[PDB]
Amino acid sequence: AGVAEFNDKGELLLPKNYREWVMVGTQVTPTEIRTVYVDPESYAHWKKTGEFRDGTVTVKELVSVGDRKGPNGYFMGDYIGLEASVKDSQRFANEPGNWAFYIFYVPDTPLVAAAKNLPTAECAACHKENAKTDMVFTQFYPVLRAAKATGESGVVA
Amino acid sequence: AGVAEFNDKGELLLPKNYREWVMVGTQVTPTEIRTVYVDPESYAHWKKTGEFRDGTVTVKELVSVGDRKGPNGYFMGDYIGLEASVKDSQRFANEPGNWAFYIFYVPDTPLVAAAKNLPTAECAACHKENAKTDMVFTQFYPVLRAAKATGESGVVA
Ligand code: HEC
Ligand code: HEC
Repeated sequence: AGVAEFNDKGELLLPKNYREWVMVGTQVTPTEIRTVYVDPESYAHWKKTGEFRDGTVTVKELVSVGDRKGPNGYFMGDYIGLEASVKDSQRFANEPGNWAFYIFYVPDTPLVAAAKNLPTAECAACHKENAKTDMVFTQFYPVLRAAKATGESGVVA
Repeated sequence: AGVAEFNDKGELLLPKNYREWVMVGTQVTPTEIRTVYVDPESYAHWKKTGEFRDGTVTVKELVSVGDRKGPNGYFMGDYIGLEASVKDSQRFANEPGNWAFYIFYVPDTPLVAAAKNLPTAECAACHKENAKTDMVFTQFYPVLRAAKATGESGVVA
């Protein structure tokens, strides 16, 4: 259905060019910035329906923080991690909300080309317990809010 | 050439669906988060050349900061401002680097549907004095760095 690619053993392959996807929110930990992307076709469907289609892929990219002085602030430093989630009613028929969760790398677990779906206690439990909308933390993603509430991807006069 | 649209009097119209463009960096002021977008065709050209094509449009979107407690962090709150820049060797033949700068709204100047190019002392002066690359602060935008240095829009194994 969606953009997710899996190898023969069912592991999720590193999404390609996900930084060209739709950035839906950015968060800061008071040390790290996190950037969240939704693949463009799933975002288009969201705009029309306020729902995550079957096949939806999200990516959370982790960065350290750079310090700017003049001409003061913080900015995205080095890439230090990458997580993803994939919704698939068929492939993940037996997972909560049909979502699978993945780590490609974090402060040292080295990068893998392909990732295995993680146990529910590790990832899905928190999401299904706390996320506003279908196991995604849309309460923190104002791009999605404006898209769902108004069909827009930007301010309109 | 590019995606910029101008009205009859030469004012820049609010870009449409710019939140679907390529987010190249996010910055935090220690109070505000700023999100920076480059239109997809100009980003594609950047990937191939490490240069900003004639017609390049950038957008800087300003947000207040929300506070997350559990299950601690900061996230993008309310939209509070929007600036843009446009490179055009023909239309802005007489501007530094051929870039024009714009405010659509900020903490109260109300939103305009169309914006007039701002004086160089107000905007272009700082950019041309301090920005790393052709009046854009690419020193702070790691998406562009990885795209220029490696042709990639994401981590590759
Ligand atoms: C962000 C996240 C995302 C982005 C998409 C989404 O579902 O919102 C993914 C793909 C992911 N994480 Fe999850 N996570 C939590 C919260 C509050 C946010 C948004 C706020 C922010 O980024 O600052 C998330 C919450 C939690 C959590 C609470 C105790 C747990 C244990 C996890 N997340 C665990 C995981 C994963 C296990 C390694 C994993 C692959 C995640 N999250 C993916
Ligand atoms: C960010 C900005 C952007 C994003 C594209 C880019 O050229 O990098 C635009 C379109 C824009 N501003 Fe500029 N600005 C400055 C810096 C350091 C950054 C990136 C870091 C961050 O966001 O935290 C910018 C610097 C300055 C500055 C230094 C004294 C001045 C006076 C300005 N900027 C002024 C303006 C504008 C006048 C109202 C205007 C429309 C801008 N910037 C647009």
